[PDB]
Amino acid sequence: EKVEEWIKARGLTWRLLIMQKPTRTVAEAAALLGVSESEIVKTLIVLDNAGGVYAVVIPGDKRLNINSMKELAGKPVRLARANEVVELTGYPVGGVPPVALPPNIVLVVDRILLSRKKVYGGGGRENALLEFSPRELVEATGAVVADVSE
Repeated sequence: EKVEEWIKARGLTWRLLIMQKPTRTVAEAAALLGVSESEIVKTLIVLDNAGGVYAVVIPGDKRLNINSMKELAGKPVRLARANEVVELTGYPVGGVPPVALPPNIVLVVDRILLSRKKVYGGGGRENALLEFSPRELVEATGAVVADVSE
């Protein structure tokens, strides 16, 4: 609901696609949509050691470059554990969206995604994928573009 309401409020053309059964891996999501893993993006929650929380969107075929986030944050960082992801965002582990998150969370988008017109991220539920444009996401949120994947 929150993700759909967010899209409508910004007047964007993004859509929620529904998987009959939730996917368990990035490979499965890419295959079912007929795209590549790099087009299935994950919203990773990252925590610094002073209460800071970040949502970092990266290609599905990469992993977070921790050192890069430490440099961006300017403080020691780590990945939020699964229970922390749910607690701090209000969304399920496999459905964390890149928008409509609590306002304290800082959004970071990996620049390798910017040339892609369409990607599929967390839709707010384990079985929903958000079809969106990385550039539109950045423009709408003021997100920080960085090199945070490896």
